[PDB]
Amino acid sequence: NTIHEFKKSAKTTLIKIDPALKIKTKKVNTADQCANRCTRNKGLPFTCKAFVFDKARKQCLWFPFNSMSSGVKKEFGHEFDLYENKDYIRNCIIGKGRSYKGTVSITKSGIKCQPWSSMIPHEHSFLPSSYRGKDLQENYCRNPRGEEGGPWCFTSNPEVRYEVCDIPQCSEV
Amino acid sequence: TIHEFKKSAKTTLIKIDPALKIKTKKVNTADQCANRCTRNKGLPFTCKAFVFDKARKQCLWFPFNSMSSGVKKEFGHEFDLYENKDYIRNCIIGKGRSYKGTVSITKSGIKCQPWSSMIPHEHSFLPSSYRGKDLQENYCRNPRGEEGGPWCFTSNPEVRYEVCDIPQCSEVE
Ligand SMILES: O=S(=O)(O)CCN1CCN(CCS(=O)(=O)O)CC1
Repeated sequence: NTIHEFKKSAKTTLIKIDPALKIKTKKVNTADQCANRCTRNKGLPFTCKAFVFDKARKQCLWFPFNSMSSGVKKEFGHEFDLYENKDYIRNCIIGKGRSYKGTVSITKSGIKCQPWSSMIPHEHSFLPSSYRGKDLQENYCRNPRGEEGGPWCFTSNPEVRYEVCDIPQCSEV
Repeated sequence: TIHEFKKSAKTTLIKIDPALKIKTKKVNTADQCANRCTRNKGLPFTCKAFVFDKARKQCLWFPFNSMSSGVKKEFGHEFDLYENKDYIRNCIIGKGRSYKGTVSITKSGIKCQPWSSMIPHEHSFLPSSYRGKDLQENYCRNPRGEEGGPWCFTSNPEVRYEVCDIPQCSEVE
């Protein structure tokens, strides 16, 4: 059961503008079944980078792309959950990590990040709705304003309002 | 939980900068170290790797891994090193000579053949012949820095070798 290993985006599927891109689909019972097949990459004629479970039609849709790939866009739908393979979500930072979309959620000193959508312990104005494009989801380390310190988060320790996270640069010689 | 880690058998790490934090604890199994590192519970840093001492049943948790500047990868028969996949670069620089991630599927979805196996395909890309290149398991690798990036011998007898689909670090914003 590998489903917990993916980055989940609720109420979301992906559509390919480029008709060339390939998809595979199958009627299934549960989302973990899609996860298993993606992780194993069994019986797919491509590298699985993401999948969607359609809870209304009970289908898996496996993709050789994710939400950040060229030629694909997100689509809203209550019936869909998107699961993106973390092996295809860049896990290092470019520049100050404005564009970081990885799932690290602990600060440099080991403190669990507070969720962006929560005002507890720390009341703040970094609401996801104020920062579209910046992926202020769950409690992920992010740098929505492109500040010199790199990705950071509000902290679950009431005594520490915010702290930077310790995410490595992709390339710095 | 232990599967979220890349395992290097018979290996440990040693710091050269004595300001790097470490935490140790006598435990029962390596699985218990993985759990504590995943939960990041009671560690005053971001856990990026751990070593299990099988002879002492001790966990050593680290805020570094083998690619961190100033740590020494060392042989030791009683040690196994486990590195958190979130901290092993999952994109390629240049042609990907330095790629050390755990992707093991080709671009057309085929499971890689182990570098140690000669079945279905016989070859001279042995670990011993390529020290430092991490030709372990069936990981996509680029030991000679060839054009298409990391690749592998394929488990399909019809396809000797094929590149994998590891993204360039420059592919996304
Ligand atoms: O806490 S407040 O809501 O008042 C202000 C939010 N805030 C401004 C100061 N920084 C430093 C950037 S970084 O060093 O963390 O990258 C991010 C956190």
